[PDB]
Amino acid sequence: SIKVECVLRENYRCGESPVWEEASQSLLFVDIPSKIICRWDTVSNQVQRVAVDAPVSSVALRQLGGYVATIGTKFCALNWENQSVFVLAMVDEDKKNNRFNDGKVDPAGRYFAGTMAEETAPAVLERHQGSLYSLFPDHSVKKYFDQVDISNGLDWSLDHKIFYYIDSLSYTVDAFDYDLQTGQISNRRIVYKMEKDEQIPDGMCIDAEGKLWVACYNGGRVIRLDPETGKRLQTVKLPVDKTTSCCFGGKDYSEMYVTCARDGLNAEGLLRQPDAGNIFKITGLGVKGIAPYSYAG
Ligand SMILES: [Ca+2]
Repeated sequence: SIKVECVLRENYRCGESPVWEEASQSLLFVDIPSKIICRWDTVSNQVQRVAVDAPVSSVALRQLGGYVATIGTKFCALNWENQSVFVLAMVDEDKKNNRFNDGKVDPAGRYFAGTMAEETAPAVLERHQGSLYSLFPDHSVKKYFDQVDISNGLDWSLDHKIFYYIDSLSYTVDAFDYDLQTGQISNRRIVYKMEKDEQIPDGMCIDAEGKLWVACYNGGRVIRLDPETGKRLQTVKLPVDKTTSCCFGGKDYSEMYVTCARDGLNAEGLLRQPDAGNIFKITGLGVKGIAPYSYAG
């Protein structure tokens, strides 16, 4: 029996980048325009926040300790004890109004993250201004490809030979051959085409059977896809339309956490979606995900 439950009611403006930290039994995430990195201890049920000085679009675990995040167009390191945040590297220095969007750590500890032009409204922005980058463990930055509208959801196959990637405004999930030892990619192809009512593909995670779960922004749902066949396997709807991302968490990665937004909703929309901006948990899916990788620098 699938169960969808609103488990944290903090009314974020745009919750994003959920990441499960098993060591602390906490959910890490960001609220982008609110310029906070959040850590929700699911045991004490208490949320701690680190304020930052620009929109923060993603957060990831740092292997050596603490966290890393994408703030503005900067990869940054966070020490939680002192709330110290410092720049590791900067990208898009020749772009006037870009920011990072979604990011995630690859199986070799590289922090992949892509950028976008800054929006004036959801999906209203200068086109093709972003690029996909990765921050290597030695703190150097690799630039992969440009002409990205809105860099979004991403993950890697379990055999670590394929990289899955969403540019939201292409309305497709794409795949690349990916080399674990070097972090190179190539041979880009479409592996799923979004249907009209699935709206905008946003965040994404892989499950333990190699299927992809995609949060559908404006679509009020997550969908499960088979990248090998190009077919949707499952849909699970939520009572909020602006579902932004998803990850697996809890014991044995058997629960799914879903972030969502209230930004962009009109007065009627807010009333119809009282839990807009909150964190949801989905149980009873019948698959487990995998642990996130930690950044190795
Ligand atoms: Ca996103």
